[PDB]
Amino acid sequence: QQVTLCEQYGYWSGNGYEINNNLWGRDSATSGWQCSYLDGSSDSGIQWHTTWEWQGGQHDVKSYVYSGKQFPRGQRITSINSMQTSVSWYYDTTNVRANVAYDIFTAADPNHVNSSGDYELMIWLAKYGDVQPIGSPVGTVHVNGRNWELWIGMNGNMKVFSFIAPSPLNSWSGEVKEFFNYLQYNQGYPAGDQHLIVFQMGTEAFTGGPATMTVSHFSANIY
Ligand SMILES: OC[C@H]1O[C@@H](OC[C@H]2O[C@@H](O)[C@@H](O)[C@@H](O)[C@@H]2O)[C@@H](O)[C@@H](O)[C@@H]1O
Repeated sequence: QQVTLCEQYGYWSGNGYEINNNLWGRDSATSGWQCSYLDGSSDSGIQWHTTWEWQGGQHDVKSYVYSGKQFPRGQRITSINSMQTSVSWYYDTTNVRANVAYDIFTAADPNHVNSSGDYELMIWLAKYGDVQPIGSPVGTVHVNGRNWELWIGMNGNMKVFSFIAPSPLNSWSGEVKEFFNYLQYNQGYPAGDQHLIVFQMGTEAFTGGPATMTVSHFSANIY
């Protein structure tokens, strides 16, 4: 690929996008490895893939390698008109324990560290193996023209909302404001007090492989 990132927290930046070989939970594994590969980038989005094998620590995420959209700090969720995103992705195998998910952090502190937030909003486009979101399911919700199983729970002091697609969504053009709006008016999410911290798409890897997730296209448009 045009660039290869194998070390933990390996990093690429370009065209207002970034990729992080974010192997944050790798110490939970008895064995394994993972790289992220930039296939191409332009202002209109990027193309990348990641290959990994992880064994051991069955219930612990080893990594969340991601492509992130860059944006200025200090954007209040209620000031954002649109958080549109498009992604096309596919795994080269069914038999992994992993998901494919957008990860979004918000915090009242606009300078919050990018590794967490006051709140976390996940959109799980797919779920492989028996992997489960944070918390417990609260029912099926209609957001952005689709149905999702909404899970809610706490990761430490961070409240986590995970919207789970009922079947894998290998290609998706979404309006992430819809999910924030849903949460603001149905789950008491204080959107007017929160700032966008990160906006990422990637895969949480638990166990399995060697497996490859290919992102044919990833773009986001925040305005
Ligand atoms: O500081 C090293 C890198 O931190 C990374 O964030 C870590 C954070 O990742 C989330 O996905 C979540 O699963 C947390 O459990 C975990 O701590 C990363 O974003 C980079 O910005 C840093 O290079």
